[PDB]
Amino acid sequence: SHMLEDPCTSKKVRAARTLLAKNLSFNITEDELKEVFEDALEIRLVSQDGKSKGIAYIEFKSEADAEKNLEEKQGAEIDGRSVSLYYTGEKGGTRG
Repeated sequence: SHMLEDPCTSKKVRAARTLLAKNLSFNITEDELKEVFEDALEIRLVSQDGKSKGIAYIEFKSEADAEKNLEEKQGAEIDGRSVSLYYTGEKGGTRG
């Protein structure tokens, strides 16, 4: 419990190396997201209550990875639409 410095439970620190991909398409998929980032641990998908909406989660190995990729690409113009990058280490907010 002593640790050196991390009185936040390391809960909101994991989302720092992860970001949400948006503006995707009904054709793109984790593959295109994994092919666009090619620098994260893995990407997740996200649609409506039950219908592809074009959203996907993305967790990199570190904030610099999710950030360098989210910025180095940001959109990457794919499926006729650039995949939007929505971080989640200090921006999103959903009391849950």
